[PDB]
Amino acid sequence: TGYVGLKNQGATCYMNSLLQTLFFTNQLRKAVYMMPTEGDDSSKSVPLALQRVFYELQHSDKPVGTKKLTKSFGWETLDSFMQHDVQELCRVLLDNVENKMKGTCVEGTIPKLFRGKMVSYIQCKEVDYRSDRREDYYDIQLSIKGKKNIFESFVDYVAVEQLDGDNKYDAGEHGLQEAEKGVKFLTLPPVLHLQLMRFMNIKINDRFEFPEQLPLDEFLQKTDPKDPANYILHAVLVHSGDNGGHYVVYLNPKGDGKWCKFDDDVVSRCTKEEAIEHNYGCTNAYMLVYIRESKLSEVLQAVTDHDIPQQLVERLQEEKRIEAQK
Ligand SMILES: CN1C(=O)CC[C@H](C(=O)N2CCC(O)(Cn3cnc4ccccc4c3=O)CC2)[C@H]1c1ccccc1
Repeated sequence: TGYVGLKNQGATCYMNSLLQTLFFTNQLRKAVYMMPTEGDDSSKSVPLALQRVFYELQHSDKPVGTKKLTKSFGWETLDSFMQHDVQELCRVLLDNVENKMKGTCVEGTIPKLFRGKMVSYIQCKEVDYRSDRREDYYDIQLSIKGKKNIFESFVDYVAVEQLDGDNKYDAGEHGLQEAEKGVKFLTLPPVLHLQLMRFMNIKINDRFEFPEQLPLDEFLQKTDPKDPANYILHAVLVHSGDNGGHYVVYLNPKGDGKWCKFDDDVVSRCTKEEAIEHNYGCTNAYMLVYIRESKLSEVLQAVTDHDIPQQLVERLQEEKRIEAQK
């Protein structure tokens, strides 16, 4: 295919799979390329290290290396990747970029793409007291045990939990109260990152199905008729084994349904079934990326070589020059 892969270089684990996921989030990729890293240190700037890994995956006829990126955000102990989990690596990457874009023509791009909003609420049954606290979110964590498919997870996720018995709610002035607490989606981000809670640690390999096409209007408190909350499957992040483990990701970068498996240094076309149903559950998904139907075409906009400023290309090329002292 057109696509190049990332070298295996450590217990980097899910890093390689997550790098491809962010790379084919094209609208991100092009914003990342607009960051002004011109004056930045070549060895300890994460923004500059995302630019290079992105640049390389757009230009490299050979597998791309990530040693410099690893070294930039400094996860360099023996259990650095073992100890953390996927959302965490992405928050380190996205928060670096988000901050680096502030005061550029591409400010707010990370929140625009990834940020949804949520209300968490507790209501006393017996007495008149109610707490409501809005929340932003960049990623949602879905429960998997006792759930057969994503819809049950989402249903479980908006479930009303009962605060009764010894587990009653402390309602301040009103004493210990019988109460209902739960969560509601006020909005859903153009790009929807979901984590399946398979680690409880131990790895549950149970059966859990997710759709090619994911309609989530019934989870919104207010359904927009003009922009219905329908999602398209984009990446399927895969682990096989335990403690043991291999990582790969499945992508259809264009949103079109022509899938490839991204297995580090090698990239290969595959069936939808390999990417979707074959990861339902030792080879199973732990993270899903979905793009909203209305926003598919902006997010997966075309990326030309000219979309990279030549100041950057010169810097990077220069770097490549020295390094090439073989
Ligand atoms: C087997 N195994 C190890 O030996 C070491 C860590 C390893 C791992 O790569 N992880 C990244 C992906 C995950 O982050 C998914 N996830 C995300 N958020 C969660 C929030 C709350 C509750 C659970 C979760 C959760 O499981 C897990 C940790 C883990 C693993 C476990 C399940 C699948 C694949 C690999």
